[PDB]
Amino acid sequence: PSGEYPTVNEIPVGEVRLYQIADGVWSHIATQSFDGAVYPSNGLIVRDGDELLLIDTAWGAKNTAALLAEIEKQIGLPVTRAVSTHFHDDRVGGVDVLRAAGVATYASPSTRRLAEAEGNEIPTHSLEGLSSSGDAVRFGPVELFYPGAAHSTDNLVVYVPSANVLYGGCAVHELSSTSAGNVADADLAEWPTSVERIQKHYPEAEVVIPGHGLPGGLDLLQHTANVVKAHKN
Ligand SMILES: CC(=O)O[C@@H](C)c1cccc2c(-c3ccc(CS(N)(=O)=O)c(F)c3)c(C(=O)O)[nH]c12
Ligand SMILES: [Zn+2]
Ligand SMILES: [Zn+2]
Repeated sequence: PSGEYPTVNEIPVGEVRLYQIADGVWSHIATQSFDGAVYPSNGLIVRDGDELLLIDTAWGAKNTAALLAEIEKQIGLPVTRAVSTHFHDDRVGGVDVLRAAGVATYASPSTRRLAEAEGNEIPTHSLEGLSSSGDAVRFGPVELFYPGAAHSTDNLVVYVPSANVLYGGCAVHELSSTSAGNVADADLAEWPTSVERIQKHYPEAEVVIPGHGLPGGLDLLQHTANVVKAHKN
C-alpha cells in the first residue's frame, strides 16, 4: 500500500510487481532463490505505441509467466519484443516462456554466445552494432548502449529518451549497496571506466534504475564506481 518501491522481503518468490517510473515506463520487480539466498531483481517495460517492449526477464520461467500475467492485468497491451541485457539467469531465465507467448527475443551476439556456453536460455535474435564500447543503436522507443565490460563483459544499458530514464542493468548498483553484488563474471578493473562512459553519454538522465534494488538519480553511477573499488579490495 505504501506505493514505495518494493523490496526483497515484500515480494514472495513467484510474484511480480510493476512500478510506474514515468509516462509509458515501468520497472518490473521479482525475487528468486540462488545458492540458498533470496534476491530481488529489476527489469523494464516501455510502451511502444499499442505494444510493449520488455527489457529482461523476471529471473525464471515461473516468474516470467507471472510477469506476463501482471502486465496483462495492469497495462493490458501485448509484449511483442524483449531484449536481454546480459547472459545471466536474471536477464535470460524465462526467455523460453517469452518465446512460447509469441514474444520476439533479442540480445547481442556476445550475450547469446555466453548464454549458450553457460547453459542458460538463449534469445532468438542477434543485436548487431553493439560490439565496441561506446556503441549505441535504436530499438523501438529505447536506445541500447554498450559501455564496456563491467558486471559482465556483455552488459548493455538502456535509455528511454522520451522520459530520460537510464536503465543501467547489473552494471549499476543501488545507493544502499555495500558490495558489488555477484561478481563471478565481472571485470572490476574495467568497470569504473565503463561507468564513466555511461555518465558521459547520458548526462541528462533523471531516473537511474539498477539491475537489483531501488531506482534513484545519477548518483547511482558514481556510487557504483565507488563500491566496485571497495569490493575489489
Ligand atoms: C553469476 C550471476 O550474477 O548470477 C546472477 C543470476 C545472480 C545470482 C545471485 C545474486 C546476484 C546478484 C546480487 C547479489 C547480491 C546483491 C546484494 S543483496 N543485499 O543480497 O541483494 C545484489 F544486489 C545482487 C547479481 C548482480 O550483482 O547483478 N546477480 C546475481
Ligand atoms: Zn548478472
Ligand atoms: Zn544481476
